[PDB]
This record gives sequence, C-alpha cells and structure tokens, in this order.
Amino acid sequence: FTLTEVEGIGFLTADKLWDDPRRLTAAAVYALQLAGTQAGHSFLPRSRAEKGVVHYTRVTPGQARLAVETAVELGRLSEDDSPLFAAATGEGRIYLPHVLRAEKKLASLIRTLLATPPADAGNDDWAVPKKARKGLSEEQASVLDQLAGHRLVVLTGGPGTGKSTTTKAVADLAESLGLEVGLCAPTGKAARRLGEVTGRTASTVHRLLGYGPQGFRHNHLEPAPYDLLIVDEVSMMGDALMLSLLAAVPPGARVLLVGDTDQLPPVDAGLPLLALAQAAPTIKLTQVYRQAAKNPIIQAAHGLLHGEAPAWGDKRLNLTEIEPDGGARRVALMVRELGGPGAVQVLTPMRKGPLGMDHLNYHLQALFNPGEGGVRIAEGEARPGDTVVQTKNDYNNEIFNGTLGMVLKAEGARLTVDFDGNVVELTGAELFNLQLGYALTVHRAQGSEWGTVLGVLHEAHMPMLSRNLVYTALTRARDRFFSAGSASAWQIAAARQREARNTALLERIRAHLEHHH
Repeated sequence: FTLTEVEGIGFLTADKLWDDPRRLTAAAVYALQLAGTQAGHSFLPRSRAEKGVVHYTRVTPGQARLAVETAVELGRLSEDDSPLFAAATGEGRIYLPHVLRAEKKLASLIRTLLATPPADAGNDDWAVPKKARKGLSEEQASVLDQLAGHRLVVLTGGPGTGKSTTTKAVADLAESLGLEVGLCAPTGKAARRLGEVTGRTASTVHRLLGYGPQGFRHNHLEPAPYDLLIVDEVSMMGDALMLSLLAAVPPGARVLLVGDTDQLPPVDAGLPLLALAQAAPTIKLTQVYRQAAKNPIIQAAHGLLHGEAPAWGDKRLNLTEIEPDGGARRVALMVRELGGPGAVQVLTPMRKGPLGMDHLNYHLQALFNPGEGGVRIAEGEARPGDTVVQTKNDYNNEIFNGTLGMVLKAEGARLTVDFDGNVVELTGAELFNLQLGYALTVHRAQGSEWGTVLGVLHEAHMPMLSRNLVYTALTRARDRFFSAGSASAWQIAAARQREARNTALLERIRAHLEHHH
C-alpha cells in the first residue's frame, strides 16, 4: 500500500491486488489524492477526508477516523487548524504533505514579492514616458504605472479587452529601459501567440524554466535570467507551477501575470490567479474594443457571466439540435459543410461517452481520412494524414504534453509522426500516450484559438456543464462558433457556477503581510 505515493502506481491497483491499518491509512492518503484530481482541492476538512475513506473503501466511520488520524501521525497526511486570516468552523484541514508545503511556500513567495520594491542595490530606471502610453486607455496604461515600484503586478481581462496591446507596451517600455524581458505561457500555442502579438520570442513556462527529466533548471538557486517575466494565460496555472515560476524570479526583478479569471480553473490544485488578483496590484480591464463589441461570440461569452445561455441563430453563433447517442456522424458532416478539418476545430467537454472525443474522432477520421490498417493507439487507429495529440510528456523525444503531430506513416506497429518539425518514430508503450486529434476536448483546447469552432454540448456531458467550461469553449473562437447538441445544455451550463475549490493561499498571503510587522 506504500505504492500509493510513488508516481505511477497507486492505491487503485494496490487495493484490488491486496481491512488492515496499512490499507486504511493509505485510503486516507487516497481520499485526498482524489480530492485534488476530481475537484482540484488543496485540502479537505477532517470530516470530508473521513467521508472519502468511507466512500472509497467502505469501512466504518471510526475506522475512517482512525485511518485519517493514523495518516496524520505518520506524516503521510498533514493536519492544519492554524487561524489564518479569517480563522471558527470547529474543524481542521488535511492536506497531502507536499501540497500544504507548496501552498505555504507560494504564499510566502507572494508576500516577499509584494512587500519588496524592484531593483538590481536599490535602483530605479523604470520611467513612464507619454510615448510609452501611446494608444493605451486609462486602465492599460496604469499597468505601466503599477509596474513602477511593484515587483508583482496582475493584468486581468476578458477577450474584448486589449491585453495583447498592453502586454506589448510593457515589453517595449522595459527593453527601452535596458531590461531583459522574458515571455511566457503554459501551452505552446499560447506561447507562440504571445511572441506574435509582442513581436518577440516567447516560450512555454516549462521551457523558460529549463525543464527536463531532472526537473526545473531555474529556481531560487539559479533564477531565470530575466529582469521582467511576462506570463500569459495564468488561469491555467495551479499552485505547483506558480511556485516553480515565482521561485525562479531573480531577486528585485519583476513579474507581470496576465489572465482571464472566468476561464476554467487549473487542472492541478489551487486558484493562484484568483488569489493574486485579490492580493497583488491588479489591473482589471473592463473596456471591450469596438470591433470586439460587435462580435456575437464575445457577447455570448459575457452573457454566460450573467448566467445567460447564448442567443443563437447568427451566421457566427448558431446551434443545430442533435441527438448525442448517434449524433457524431452528423458533426462530421457539419465539419465537411464548413470545408473540413482545415477550416474548423471540433471541441467537446469530455473524452468518453456520446459526442465525447473518442466518439467524434472515429467519425471525423472515417469521413475525412477513410482507410484501413493503421497503427493502433490509445483508442482507435492512426493512419498517414491523421492529426495526433501527445497526452503525456515524452522525455526521450522531448515532446510535451499536448503537442499536436501529423502522422506521415504507420507501418507494422510503428508510427512516424511530425510534431512541429520534430519527425519522430514511435512504438510500444509510447503509442498508448497518443490520441487522434480531429476532435479536441475543451480542457486540451485551453490557450488555443481558431477562426471557427464547432462546440458539442448536451445533457450527455452533464457533469462537465459549468459556466467556466462553456466560457472557455466559446473564447476558443475568434470568428465563428457553431454548436451541436441541445440549447438547454447551454442553459444548464450558464446557470451552474462550478464548485468551490478548497484553497488557503489567499488566506495565507493576507496572514503574511496584513497582520505582520
């Protein structure tokens, strides 16, 4: 059962391979793991931890109590009942030890960044000319002023706002002052877009941090060599990667974090951007561009925030009702009508089930790349001409999680794929870390943008029908968004604010600086 923690194997398999204290204390560890995985919680109150053990192992509640208690005293879980900023529930918090540590380290790192001024002894040479605020609004310009004598600044804003132009004004002003600017996003397509709009070279957060099988090269011992780090799409970053980034900022150096707080929350535990947007000096763009204002998609997205489903029927924003169980063929035909795979990106909330990703890919592949005798992968078959997605990091071939590839040939049980120039032949186990990429899930689509998007949505995706999911899906589209499924699925998404994550980061931050000195 000690296999619960070692990366790869877990409780799942160790259980159905095995009512003994060793099982129970590990089922406690497992209850917390599932907390992070499903709901993105950094912790669970004691009662909810105990309830998880009862659910996932079906012991008595005293056995679940003993399990959690045994896990704590052994160091396999952490209790915390410290009065943070708000303190009075009669109940302690339990964490995976490393998740409590990360949260405390991140809060501590955030506070020193907020409580210290920028410098190289105690210098300035960050000045704000009227030439620097050229064609910026009161708000967008204020980011340049806030950066003057603050090391951590946050820029939030929805799609209509001008974060691109604001980000460019920052990078321009900083390099004119002589500073080294580093540009940064969580995904490769986000990174690329940031380089394009700034007219510079950007990197994934992991590249910029020097990532490999050894971990991150850059950290407090060897900072990322930049006087100003610019990071975009921070909505996607959980506590863990935030910590790895912020810990890599040279002392006295600056960081500008830019995000859309209404996007989906991170996949990993935490809501750092949301915490930072509340504690750090944050510029919240509220002005939509004129050409953005007219865009139906941008308007539907803002309606979502008012818990209002989109108003369909526009040539740029419409919905065609389909039945999910047999409706994937129809989606493939809808894509053909739009000029095929090249002219439209299909998105779905989930991988499995009716109109899930696997369902859609089968039909997309059948209709646009018919054929036989390809190399079998995670699900279905890969053939030349097929798009592919890498689903976990290949450390040997240096292919990152979520890289899109083009299958050039599949011969025997060997797949030859071009990922973004990296032509690489794959076999064996690393064939099961590939999936067909005609249809992408909304989560895998985060940070990516297309001209037109076909978004599937139906009661069939019930658990995933949240406001944030439908907000992200919609903001993947620049020009046109077509939906397939049910109108009412959207109404259920719009009415449903996603669940509240357990995170104490904000509370820890406000502890560190407000009630201190």
